Amino acid sequence: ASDTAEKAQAIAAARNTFARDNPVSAGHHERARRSMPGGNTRSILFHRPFPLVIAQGTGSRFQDVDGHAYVNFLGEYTAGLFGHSHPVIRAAVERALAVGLNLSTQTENEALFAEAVCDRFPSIDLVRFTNSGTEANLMALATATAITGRKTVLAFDGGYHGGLLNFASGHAPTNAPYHVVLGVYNDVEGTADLLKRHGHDCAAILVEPMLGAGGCVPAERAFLDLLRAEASRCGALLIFDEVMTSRLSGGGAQEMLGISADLTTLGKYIGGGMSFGAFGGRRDLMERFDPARDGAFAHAGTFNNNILTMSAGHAALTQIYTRQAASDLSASGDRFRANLNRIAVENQAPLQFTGLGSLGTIHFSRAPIRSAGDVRAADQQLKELFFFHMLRKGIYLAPRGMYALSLEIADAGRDAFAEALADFIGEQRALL
Amino acid sequence: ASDTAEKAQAIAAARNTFARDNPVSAGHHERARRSMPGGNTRSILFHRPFPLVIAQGTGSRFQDVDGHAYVNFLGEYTAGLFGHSHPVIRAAVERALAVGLNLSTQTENEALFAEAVCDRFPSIDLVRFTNSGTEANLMALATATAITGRKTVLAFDGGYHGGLLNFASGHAPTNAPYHVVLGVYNDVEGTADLLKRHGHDCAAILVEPMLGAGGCVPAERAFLDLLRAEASRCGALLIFDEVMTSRLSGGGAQEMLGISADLTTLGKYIGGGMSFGAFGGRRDLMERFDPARDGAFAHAGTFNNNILTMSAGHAALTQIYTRQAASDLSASGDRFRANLNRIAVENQAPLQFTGLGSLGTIHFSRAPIRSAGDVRAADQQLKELFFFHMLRKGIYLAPRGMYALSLEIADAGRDAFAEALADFIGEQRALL
Ligand SMILES: *Cc1c(COP(=O)(O)O)cnc(C)c1O
Ligand SMILES: *Cc1c(COP(=O)(O)O)cnc(C)c1O
Repeated sequence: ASDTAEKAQAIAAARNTFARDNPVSAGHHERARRSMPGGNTRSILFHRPFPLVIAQGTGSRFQDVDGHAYVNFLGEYTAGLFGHSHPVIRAAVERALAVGLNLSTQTENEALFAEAVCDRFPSIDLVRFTNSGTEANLMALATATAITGRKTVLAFDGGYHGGLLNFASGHAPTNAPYHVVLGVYNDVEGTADLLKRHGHDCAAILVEPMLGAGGCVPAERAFLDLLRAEASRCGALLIFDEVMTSRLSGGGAQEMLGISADLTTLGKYIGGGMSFGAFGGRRDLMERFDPARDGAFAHAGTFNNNILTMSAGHAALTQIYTRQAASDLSASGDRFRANLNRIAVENQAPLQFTGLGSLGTIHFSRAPIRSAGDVRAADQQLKELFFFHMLRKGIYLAPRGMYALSLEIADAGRDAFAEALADFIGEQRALL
Repeated sequence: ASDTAEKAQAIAAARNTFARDNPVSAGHHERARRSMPGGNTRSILFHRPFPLVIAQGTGSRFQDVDGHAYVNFLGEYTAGLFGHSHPVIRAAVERALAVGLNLSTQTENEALFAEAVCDRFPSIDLVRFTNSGTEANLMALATATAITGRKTVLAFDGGYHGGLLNFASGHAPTNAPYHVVLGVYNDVEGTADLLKRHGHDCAAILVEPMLGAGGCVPAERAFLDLLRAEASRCGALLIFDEVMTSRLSGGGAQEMLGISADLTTLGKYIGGGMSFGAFGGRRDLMERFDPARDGAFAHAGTFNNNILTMSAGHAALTQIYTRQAASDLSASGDRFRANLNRIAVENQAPLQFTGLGSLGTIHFSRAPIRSAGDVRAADQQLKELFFFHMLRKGIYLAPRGMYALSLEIADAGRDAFAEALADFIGEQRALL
């Protein structure tokens, strides 16, 4: 996928149309720049020429400050599973307020939520709550390094484990300075080599069962089988980062695969749209945090047990996104992704959607997408054009071309997405 | 302060009375142990024989599951500034729900909140939001290490900077493996020596202007003057962890001191009781996160800009805890602490309360409390007895003897606290 002047000119024109369409968002951006770096507090939300500012949303719909309406296919990078105004989440928030905020003590609600997590995730015997997936993964590494007394962590290029463990572009100088060795996702022979070299000092292997932010790239069974066998052989803890993949069945990727990680990290939708993360796993590892134990590890955090997350999360798992709901949404998402790919094939379009269940990302290539290198080698210019095209069609998804279907997406939204994809292929024929 | 058998017997009896008083909390604990390590998800909430479970609370009051009522002097370790059911916070939550949850985009609300932070904190030119003080301090270290290209961080024994940077008991194997050198809090000559040895590779000095969790121990001006002069001299970033101290005036400890840190971390009450943290500081440091810049640092995080925190936090700073409110509460807290100390002096009690403004901790010693070593050397057995005594009197504060006055504490609560302290001194005369 080589950059062309024609594609760059098309991007320039699309950015210009977006800018002309959205002068109020542009004004907001100039003001926001005065208080936050680049008017930004979450890097992924920025895109050129400037990001949209949204005024309000209900269900699957939102409206920008210029008055334009969209269907939200982004769904908060998988956290926004309930849409913008779910009545059961609202009711949980109301119940939480009636219990009381900042009670400075435990409530029964945290235990009920923990039970709901333990009931449905087959390798989580005990769990602790954090305030983000970033904290969950940090605590999983804290656990593995403290238990094993080892320092080396095996992770994968393209892997994303939060703001301090971001390997989406390889090593980053802002990452917490764990001794991380990066392998290639899905590369069996290369990873086997790394584990022979490093296994002796390996505290943990940290891996998503599908690269999420890194392109909705499913792990192959052979790759995960290697990690499970070698973690056990060398005495490293296998950590499955299921922050995104947990939604894929009642029991996440582990239920689907019949493979158990030693620790599992969770985040995003499970707190019902409230701040949330969790790390859990084997009883004998997690019991090291029992505060009554001699030599207990400490896991602090002011908002860990906050009543809003405990209430909304329990509702999310037991009242809304039940195990059957997870199966249904994943089957719905599979049919959706298949339809998009069918549209590509029918039109001889050099593009595909990868992913699992209700999660997907477009890639402008028909080569196998198996690692971060494959994702990067696909056409990035067409990817940007696709984002702006979908916006003009009233469809909002990630700038990077990822959707994550919420429970509020229905036939009308799915049809509109499919139609807009067909229109993109037609209108951009010269560039494809 | 030496352990005696008499004091241990008194602790045994107090624990037994607590247990007899609270069989329903005891039942909850046994069940909670099945899903969370030690039935716990936040280490500080555990105490022997078991912790209370709270059923509900409004204002400054709460009720445990056995039906006992208390005045909450803990105030969520300073986060619970608004009490359990503040109507202005409720209204902000309602407004947030009307805007919409998980909108997957920026709203104007994040910019308004950032402006409110920048307006009142005199050294914060630009700010970014995180989901906890733990994340804020981690991002401050990420910033300092990435900008300077250096690895060494100077922090202080007794210092607490979140779940991955906990030095309350010195080094901990679960802390993120930053190269941290620990000094003695308030030790000018010792710290000067460390900075001569380490200043060349010092990325940052990380310090609370008052040890919070570590005993409400004010920093002396000479100590902070050393840190500011030496950070500037060697090119390390001075980071003031104001997660607790920010409440002490309109502009936190920095306004009071007339000393500016290079970066400031914030947390706890500023998000209005919602999940919250922030790091901010000098424009030229923070602009490194402008996503439009060549070589921009990334700062991710799903819930950074969540509408509940943006709304409630803006309300917290502009509608409730204004700069004048901060001055008034700190003066109120000073009068309160002075009254407690007066009661000690009047009764020849070998105890004191240290702190600033509306924050205080009891120490069973009349020696100067200037460092973590002083805190640890004070009588820990009387400290535990004090906690149980206050509970029996319907007064709830931290097991470690810390209070953090909320805006809902009034004359009745303050009088009851003072009375219960006098009663403790009288009833425990044999042990004092
Ligand atoms: C979003 C995400 C995280 C981080 O969670 P925040 O709550 O820190 O965004 C970690 N891992 C994966 C796989 C994620 O997708
Ligand atoms: C509570 C606290 C933190 C951590 O904040 P969480 O939101 O991570 O509890 C960090 N620093 C200080 C000084 C604190 O008091």
